[PDB]
Amino acid sequence: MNFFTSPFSGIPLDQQVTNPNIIVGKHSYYSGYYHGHSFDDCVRYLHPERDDVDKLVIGSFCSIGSGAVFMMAGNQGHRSDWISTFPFFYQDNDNFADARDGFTRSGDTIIGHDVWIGTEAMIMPGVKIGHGAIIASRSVVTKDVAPYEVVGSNPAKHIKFRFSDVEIAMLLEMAWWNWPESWLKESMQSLCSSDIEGLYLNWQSK
Amino acid sequence: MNFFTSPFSGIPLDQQVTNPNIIVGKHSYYSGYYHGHSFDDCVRYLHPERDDVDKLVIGSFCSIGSGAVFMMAGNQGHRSDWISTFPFFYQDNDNFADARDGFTRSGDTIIGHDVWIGTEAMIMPGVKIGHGAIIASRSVVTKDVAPYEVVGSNPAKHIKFRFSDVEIAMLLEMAWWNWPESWLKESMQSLCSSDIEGLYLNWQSKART
Amino acid sequence: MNFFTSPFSGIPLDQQVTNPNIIVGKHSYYSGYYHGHSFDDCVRYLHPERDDVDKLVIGSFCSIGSGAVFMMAGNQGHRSDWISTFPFFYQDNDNFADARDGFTRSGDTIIGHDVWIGTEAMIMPGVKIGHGAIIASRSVVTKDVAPYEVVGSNPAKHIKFRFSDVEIAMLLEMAWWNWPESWLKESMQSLCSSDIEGLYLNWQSKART
Ligand SMILES: [Cl-]
Ligand SMILES: [Cl-]
Repeated sequence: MNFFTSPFSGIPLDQQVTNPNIIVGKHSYYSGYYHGHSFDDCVRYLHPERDDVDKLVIGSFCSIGSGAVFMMAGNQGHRSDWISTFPFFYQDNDNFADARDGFTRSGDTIIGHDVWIGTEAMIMPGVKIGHGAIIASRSVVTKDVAPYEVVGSNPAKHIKFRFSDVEIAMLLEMAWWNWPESWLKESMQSLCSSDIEGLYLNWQSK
Repeated sequence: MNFFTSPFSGIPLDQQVTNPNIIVGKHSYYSGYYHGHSFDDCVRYLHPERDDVDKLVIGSFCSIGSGAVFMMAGNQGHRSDWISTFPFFYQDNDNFADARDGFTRSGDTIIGHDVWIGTEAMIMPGVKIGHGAIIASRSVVTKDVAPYEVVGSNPAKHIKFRFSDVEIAMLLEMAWWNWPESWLKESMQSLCSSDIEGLYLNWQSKART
Repeated sequence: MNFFTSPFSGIPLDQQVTNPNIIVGKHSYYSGYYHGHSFDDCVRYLHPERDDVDKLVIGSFCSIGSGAVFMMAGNQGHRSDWISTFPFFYQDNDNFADARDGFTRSGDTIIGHDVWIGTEAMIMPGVKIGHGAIIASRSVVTKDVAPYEVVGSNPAKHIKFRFSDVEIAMLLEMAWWNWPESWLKESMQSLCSSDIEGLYLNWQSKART
């Protein structure tokens, strides 16, 4: 009936991602009890058979909320710049035999490290989301998001940056997500804190 | 249960619609794999047997994405201009005996030809969407949309027009969705192009004589 | 296995809430045929066993549309002011021992009386909504809403006040939702009307000193 056993269940991406065209880092998870399905069906219209289509890549340590949507397959065959958006080429009717293929790639959808995707946000094809970003709930993300940026609304718009500029530089330098597991245990208390200038030296001195 | 067998499955509306108050043109289709239900349950609160309610009318060659919503039954009995929006008339309670019917109709929801309605868009009661319009995904459409206009956001607002004013007028005179099917089969390459000028000249030489 | 019988079936909240941390007033009803589930699953991430968590309080005579969402559990353990939004504390992996709890409560979500919550609206944690308010369909409510204020969009913003300042203060003072049943029953016509001042003057004469 329901993939998730409880509303607070958070199952890792790699544990449930079966689509070969979906690339997830470890520890990233999706908690979708309230929509009933595994992460595969958050990723819409991604052919598992082909290697010419746009791919979805998600980094490590991401948190994805229930009913988030990753729209793939570009324009789905609709060319708004042609006379008609109706996709003749893909409809079965002999009257449509001379139709042209309106499908166009958008590029891959790139989801960086440590990014928080709010429940029921929708990510449009070919969006790039930088490290440490926050997509508010119900956002409709139509443009790239810069690292540690917070966006929300429909369409998604700049709300704020999580940290100061020199602080974002510091975090993208050490890139804590790339560290070995034995190392993470030790800086955990600094990670669960605001002391950005602080942890910048424990990585630097070592 | 999923009505559709694959995400790319798109069934013509006239194959799945059962509600006598839903009127759909040829070739229009709904691809609702990701919301499970067939197109009927896209049309919310439409009494299927009464003949005195707002109807949903959809033209031909329309593309409707998954979980699109068409809100019917007007204000559903809720009067914001009355002291309370609670619909006393429609709740079973002997103390609500002298309530008044707050139900108000909005008029038909009319979607024209060659309209693209994005996934999970919500159309409010009484909205008219003209030919060739595009409703971005997740739009909440609260007022009418002109021909060949693109709108999005919540509430939906103008994004752009697909073509120049002259070209829009040209397309509406041609009304290719109404052409004989032989003309449509012959024009299929032009229709999958931006060449309005050429196709309009080709139509005139066929239809002006 | 839908919980509601027809699209028009609105079931009183007090007849379908099991979470001890959801408290509902009389006559308030949820109308959720098009999302299938009972009202409990509208209220998300609300621990039902604990009493140190944010609670949901809903006045009487509220109308709640299908698939409305009430976000509880505050920030869910994600602290945007910490270096990482990833909730180490709640991740069960062995590496994450010296993790710290990032959960922060938002305070109770409070819905006054006579509130109309449009379908598929989402109320954020800790939000208070005053009596007589209207939340438009698909609203994302991030801020408090005043009595008899109409809001909508994502995030929700002021649209209008339903009535004048005088009329609103009259309504908050007379508090018709708290009236004995017999007063409610005999005022049913006035309530299905816009004559606040007239009702106010009657309420004064029946209730003063
Ligand atoms: Cl929205
Ligand atoms: Cl939605």
